[PDB]
Amino acid sequence: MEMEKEFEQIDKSGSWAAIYQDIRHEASDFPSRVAKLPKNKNRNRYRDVSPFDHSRIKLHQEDNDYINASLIKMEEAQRSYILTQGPLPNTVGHFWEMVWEQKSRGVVMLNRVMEKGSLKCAQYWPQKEEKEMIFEDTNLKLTLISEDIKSYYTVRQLELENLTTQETREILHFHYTTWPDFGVPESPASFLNFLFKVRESGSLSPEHGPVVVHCSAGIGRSGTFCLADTCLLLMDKRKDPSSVDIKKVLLEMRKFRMGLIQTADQLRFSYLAVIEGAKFIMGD
Ligand SMILES: COCCNC1CCN(C(C)=O)CC1
Ligand SMILES: COCCNC1CCN(C(C)=O)CC1
Repeated sequence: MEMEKEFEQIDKSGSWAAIYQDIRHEASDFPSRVAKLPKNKNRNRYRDVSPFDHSRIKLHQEDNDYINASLIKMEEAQRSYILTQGPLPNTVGHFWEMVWEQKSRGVVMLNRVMEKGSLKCAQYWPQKEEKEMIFEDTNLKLTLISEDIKSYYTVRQLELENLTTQETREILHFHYTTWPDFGVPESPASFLNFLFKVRESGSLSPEHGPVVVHCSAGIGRSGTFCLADTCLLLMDKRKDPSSVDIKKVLLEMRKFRMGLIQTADQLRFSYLAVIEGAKFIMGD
């Protein structure tokens, strides 16, 4: 079925939970043996969210190459994403090592450091120009260059220096700051505006390594971001845009990381975002 009318049909019939449970039942199951080794326990935020072995990002280190991060490679859309958990106190150096080694231009953050009164990720970037951060375990230096605070999101320019080689690179930090502590946003307008700002920066384009996107577990809000981006790109590429099937795209993405889209409300919100976005791209 088309999307917008499939959408109203699920709303009128109140069957979002059943649609979402079907997706959960059909999703891929691949091994995640490296994530479950005892030496990696303090590298995982949640015991039930792990990268598959076949798609995990490897650190360029011979001691321990493990990070909780996955490469999502979308062949028809010609887009790749790295989805990862929010960094832990003992993985902030690994996180920036990954950004460096994978040649990423941008980092997309969809959570606040504290939500619901609890810490959802480490404070992993500097908050003042004159107070830079050094990660001694991976030999990297990180400096805040500029910060632009807007009503729904903040964009930061950061300098990452490999202290071994003295090479430097400019990294863009796109921070969506207004996702509610509970539930999903009422309108997708600010989330779509944010997606378009990431696109306009070059951070999603083939002349760079894959964008790094995270929330707390790296599967819920993060899954919504890449699902909406890929569906909109496919609607632009194909002769028949109504052929794009958001459930089929989501199951394809779940071949590369488990659990993408965590609730039926997140699934409905993803539909809403793609539907509204497809009108702005053109003219209705
Ligand atoms: C004087 O301490 C400088 C610490 N630089 C960074 C600060 C952020 N870090 C954590 C674990 O939160 C990792 C080390
Ligand atoms: C039955 O018609 C459904 C049309 N789907 C539309 C077709 C045009 N689209 C775009 C993005 O050009 C969005 C999807």
